[PDB]
Amino acid sequence: SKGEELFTGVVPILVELDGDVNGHKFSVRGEGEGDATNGKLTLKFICTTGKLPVPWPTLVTTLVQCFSRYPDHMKQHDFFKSAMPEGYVQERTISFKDDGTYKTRAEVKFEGDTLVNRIELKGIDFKEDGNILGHKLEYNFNSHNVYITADKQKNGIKANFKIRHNVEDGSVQLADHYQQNTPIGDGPVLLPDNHYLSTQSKLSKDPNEKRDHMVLLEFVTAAGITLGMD
Amino acid sequence: SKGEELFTGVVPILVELDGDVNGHKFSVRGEGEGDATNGKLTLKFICTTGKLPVPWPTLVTTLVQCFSRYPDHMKQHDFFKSAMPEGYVQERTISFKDDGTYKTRAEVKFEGDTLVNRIELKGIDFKEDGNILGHKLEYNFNSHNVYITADKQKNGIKANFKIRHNVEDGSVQLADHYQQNTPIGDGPVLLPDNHYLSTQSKLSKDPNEKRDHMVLLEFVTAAGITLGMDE
Repeated sequence: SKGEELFTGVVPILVELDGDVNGHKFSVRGEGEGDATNGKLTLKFICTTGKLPVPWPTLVTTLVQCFSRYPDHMKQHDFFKSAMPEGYVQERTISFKDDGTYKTRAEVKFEGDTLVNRIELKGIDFKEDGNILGHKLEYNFNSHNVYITADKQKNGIKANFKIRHNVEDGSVQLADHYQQNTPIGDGPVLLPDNHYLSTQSKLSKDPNEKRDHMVLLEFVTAAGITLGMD
Repeated sequence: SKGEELFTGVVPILVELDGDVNGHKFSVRGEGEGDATNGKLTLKFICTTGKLPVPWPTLVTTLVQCFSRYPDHMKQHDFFKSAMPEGYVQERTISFKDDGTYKTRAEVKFEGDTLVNRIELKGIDFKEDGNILGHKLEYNFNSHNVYITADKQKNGIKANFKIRHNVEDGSVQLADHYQQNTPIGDGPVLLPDNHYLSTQSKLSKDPNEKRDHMVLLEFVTAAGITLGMDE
């Protein structure tokens, strides 16, 4: 298509969101650039009314699928770029389990040289105790909290946490871990008070490696214990 | 309690795993280095007996929490470094829902200068049609598929997908997404055969930005259609 030719290079992006969640009105502005040749987006978003009343992760999918990399044998299936530069409307209903709902209406157009995503958002029926208005969602997507407790009868520690592996069909494969650590030597060990480990893992592959392999990068920090009149 | 002193610098890591899942024996070796000062690990793992009979993401938790960064006011709660260099035994039971069960016994200790994680794993009761032995697990944790289908009545598409936001207490906040796109223009558009966009996002913060903000990095690739008959 001809609209495809507008994404041959790097295209500046402007996002403008105006939202209203349970009466709390807010606005977001974002700026950055997209590179459909590699399917890469870089964006910075700013709340321009003060503090966001909902967590940032719940707004990621609302804040430009025309920057997807379509492999060559699929270029004829790229609805998104084919609609440019006049653009497309994008409507969504986002239903949070046991909580409120976002309704979403964006226009994704070209304004001059710039790809613009201009959104209205309306969230209703959110629970003030819930995970959204109560601000309980982790910020990085892959952050798992591993809650550690001491077990003085065993001279060690215990933990139990859930990993929910993404399944290729959009399903999830739950993995329920029960952990038990005990010292190998008979010297003294620090048994802890209740805290947790915030863990992040990034998996990747080395394309120059013939063997079945995993390249893993991990960031782990302990949390859950604050200062107490120090 | 003098064990934290062994983790002040960068420490070479050796990981060795002997496994048996539904009678398939395998072995993994892992090499790399850990930096407890920053809570950082970089490791490369190689299946040394051919192909791995399970998805790599199911082995990650099995394959060294003594490299976590304990803030200064908590160093008194660091069991893992405290048990060093004799080390600790780590036993787990991993229960895959509607599927089998891993049991793991590892010994994490210092052999010479190197921190060695030495595991024995046993998995029983796995379904051959299941997500594990059937290798249906995404490799990257933040990879989501946005499933796309044509809606020719409105001259556009329609998409559907789920996002599972992690909650601080360890549960998950599910978000069902129902998407509809139509063109603004009057010109002609491509209507697609069913496919999906494979989407990944990384979120971060500018420490020097005083306003409430989000810095976002995204990688999206259409997939789910294959080359036809040709060469």
